[PDB]
Amino acid sequence: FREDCPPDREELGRHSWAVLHTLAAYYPDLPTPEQQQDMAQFIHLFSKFYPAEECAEDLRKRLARNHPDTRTRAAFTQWLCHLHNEVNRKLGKPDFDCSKVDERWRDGWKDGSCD
Amino acid sequence: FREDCPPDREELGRHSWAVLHTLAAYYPDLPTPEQQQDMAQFIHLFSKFYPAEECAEDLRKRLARNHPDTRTRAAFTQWLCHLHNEVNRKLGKPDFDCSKVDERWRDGWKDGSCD
Ligand SMILES: Cc1cc2nc3c(=O)[nH]c(=O)nc-3n(C[C@H](O)[C@H](O)[C@H](O)COP(=O)(O)OP(=O)(O)OC[C@H]3O[C@@H](n4cnc5c(N)ncnc54)[C@H](O)[C@@H]3O)c2cc1C
Ligand SMILES: Cc1cc2nc3c(=O)[nH]c(=O)nc-3n(C[C@H](O)[C@H](O)[C@H](O)COP(=O)(O)OP(=O)(O)OC[C@H]3O[C@@H](n4cnc5c(N)ncnc54)[C@H](O)[C@@H]3O)c2cc1C
Ligand code: NA
Ligand code: NA
Repeated sequence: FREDCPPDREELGRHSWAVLHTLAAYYPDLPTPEQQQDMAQFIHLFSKFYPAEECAEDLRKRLARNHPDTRTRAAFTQWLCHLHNEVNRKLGKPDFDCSKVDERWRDGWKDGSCD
Repeated sequence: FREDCPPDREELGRHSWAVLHTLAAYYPDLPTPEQQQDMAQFIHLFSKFYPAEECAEDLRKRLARNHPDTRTRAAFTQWLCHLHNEVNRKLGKPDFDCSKVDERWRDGWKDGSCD
């Protein structure tokens, strides 16, 4: 009932993916070498500080197995979608369809249901 | 009505402050020099990538005037609260009472209304 309270593991995850997917959606289609490096470092630093040491450590192992592809907006948005799907799978959640990431996180559904 | 849609400026801000205030709340009381540097860089990289170039640029100017104090959890949580209050003030919102940051973003209100 109270709005207004510290977020739990789930509520923080939901905020975090919204922040992550949204930053990804507006990342350049042709980023400079510096921007590519800055985004890889950003994702790295995010995994260092994400609290709940059960979620961050799993995440750092996952990122060690699978480095952020920050080459282009296309590559980075799909990479992040596939990353997020590994966590969905681990938690018994269904795969999100990565072809929809632009509609979900930038443009809105092509049927206009976000209008 | 649809849940489920790309976040607007306001919804993204609300997610972003929740992510920022929550990362701050669990930052060490005695962070290593490396962690202090990693958090300052984290905040910097966040302002580089925050989308909507009207909000990010204002933010980068604000951070140029006012460097993240990442010395301790106490210092960093209060600094971030004061940062957020500058944005509240700019938008005609009232000041949030920074003594409440722990209750709001870590522990819950001492009256137990988050229980
Ligand atoms: C980096 C990270 C690591 C985490 N690790 C763990 C963990 O180890 N264990 C744990 O219990 N929880 C972890 N969480 C929390 C967890 O992933 C969820 O956020 C939480 O369980 C709530 O799930 P949900 O059903 O609300 O949807 P979420 O998984 O929060 O997703 C939010 C929304 O994003 C959209 N979406 C779903 N998948 C994708 C995708 N692949 N690409 C783009 N958009 C998508 C859907 O619209 C969905 O409603 C983590 C969260 C973060 C951001
Ligand atoms: C880095 C950043 C920069 C932004 N810059 C702009 C901008 O230039 N122009 C613009 O129109 N919008 C900007 N926004 C969006 C804006 O700050 C708000 O997020 C949005 O207007 C929604 O406001 P709100 O009333 O939902 O509460 P928000 O400001 O989103 O706050 C969310 C919650 O945090 C708590 N809170 C409020 N203040 C503090 C505090 N000082 N310390 C700790 N907790 C607090 C309150 O419980 C509040 O309900 C920015 C957001 C981010 C994160
Ligand atoms: Na998930
Ligand atoms: Na604000």
